[PDB]
Order: sequence, then structure tokens, then C-alpha cells
Amino acid sequence: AMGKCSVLKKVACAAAIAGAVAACGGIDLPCVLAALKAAEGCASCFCEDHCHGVCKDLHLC
Amino acid sequence: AMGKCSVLKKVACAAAIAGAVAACGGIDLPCVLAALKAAEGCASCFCEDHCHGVCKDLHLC
Repeated sequence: AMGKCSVLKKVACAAAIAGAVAACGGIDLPCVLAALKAAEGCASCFCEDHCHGVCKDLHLC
Repeated sequence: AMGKCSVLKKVACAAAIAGAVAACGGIDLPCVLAALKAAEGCASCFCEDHCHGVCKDLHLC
């Protein structure tokens, strides 16, 4: 029902995030955030150790 | 002179760049950008080799 960027399927990070990462050099959050707010395959897989601003602002960790 | 945040007053980065660290808890960039625009005191001290995240967004390098 409700699961916009929820848990369990957050391991799908190695797909959407992997492709979004290649859109900004590789391994970024402030810049990659633009394509990070799409679908439900993010969460505490990417912005886990990266919980400073941009992504943490939307609460993904 | 006409040089806001130019390559000279780069040494003054110890105030805005080192200050933004304590402002957002730690050092990085995603959230450090906020207190980075403190008039100036930025220059080639930030965004140099760190021109990946918001550092390129707020063109400095």
C-alpha cells in the first residue's frame, strides 16, 4: 500500500542509485539527490553513512 | 576592488569553511554549503578538489 522509498527493497539502491551516481561523476549525494527522489529503491542504503544535509533533509536515514 | 570570494582571500576559509563544520555537526559539503556563503572567505580553499557536490552548484571552481 504505502511504501515510497521504504525498507526491505531499499537494497535496490545498486540499480537506481547506481545509475544516478553515474550522472554526477560517481559517489555524490548533493548532486545525485536530484535523481534520488525517484521510485522506491533508496532509503538507508545510500544516505546511511551520508546523513549530513541534502538527503537527510528528506529523511532517508 | 571587484573580487568577492576570489583567489587571494582564500586564506580566510578558516572562518567560513572551518566554521560551517561545527554549524552542521561535521565536515563534508552537502550541508556545509549553507554557512559557506558568509559574504566570502571561500575561494580555492573549497570546491578545489572537492568540486563534486553542491560546491560546483554554487560555482567556485
